[PDB]
Amino acid sequence: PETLVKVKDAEDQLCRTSHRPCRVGYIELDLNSGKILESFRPEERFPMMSTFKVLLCGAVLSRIDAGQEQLGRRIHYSQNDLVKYSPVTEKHLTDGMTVRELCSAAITMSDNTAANLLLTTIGGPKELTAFLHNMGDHVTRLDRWEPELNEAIPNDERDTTMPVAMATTLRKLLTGELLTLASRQQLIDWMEADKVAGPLLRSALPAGWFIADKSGAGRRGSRGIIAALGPDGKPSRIVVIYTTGSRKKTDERNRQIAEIGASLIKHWG
Ligand SMILES: [Zn+2]
Repeated sequence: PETLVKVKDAEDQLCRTSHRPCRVGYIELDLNSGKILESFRPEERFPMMSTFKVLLCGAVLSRIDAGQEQLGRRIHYSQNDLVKYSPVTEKHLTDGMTVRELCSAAITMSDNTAANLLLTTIGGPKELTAFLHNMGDHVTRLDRWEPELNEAIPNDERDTTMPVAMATTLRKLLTGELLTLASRQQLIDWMEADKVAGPLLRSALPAGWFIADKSGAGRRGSRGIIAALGPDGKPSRIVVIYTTGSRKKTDERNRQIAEIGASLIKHWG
């Protein structure tokens, strides 16, 4: 209960002053078994924001496994493709970027143009959704491209997941035979190399722990993170935290997620 008491306090704190739909969602799964250890609002919808980028790179790796795509395949793209927050892609207009490099940028740096270019490779948000459905996630859906997918219109289901659907999908991507081991290894390595989630779970993580994660931020207070983490330098659980609707500032939203993290670490067992 203690971490769930903390998630509820977090929600109470982030949503008291919201005067619009506002919630926090949380699940913790055992990575090996898939067992749900604890959850809060497990089947309610939250905007994915940049956490979709892990799923996207999943779809891409699936195509690589099927010999329909190559990690080394180079994409030269246009300035017209560049959208807000493109820290890596805007540096490679001349030389282009490989698929591998685009996934690295989309995951480790949350580069939006990298994500859109990867979406184009698979046929767009509806095709990502078709991929998800095909691997047993009949909940998660991507509908728009970057940046519009972050609109977070209260109770709009476009571009959303559920905590339990995301957690299970992440588990299947990282540990299933859905992907080849080579592909699963690369996916988790991109997540481990995440450079832009410092103020969330990583801020509560003891040294020596493993964490592979992907954060997201969007409109209307939306913020979240998906992670595989564990003590002694290997992952053993999946954690998914989302929130939407809060009017509190970024730093308070980050702090609340970090505190949920500090609690689940404290009560890890
Ligand atoms: Zn379906």
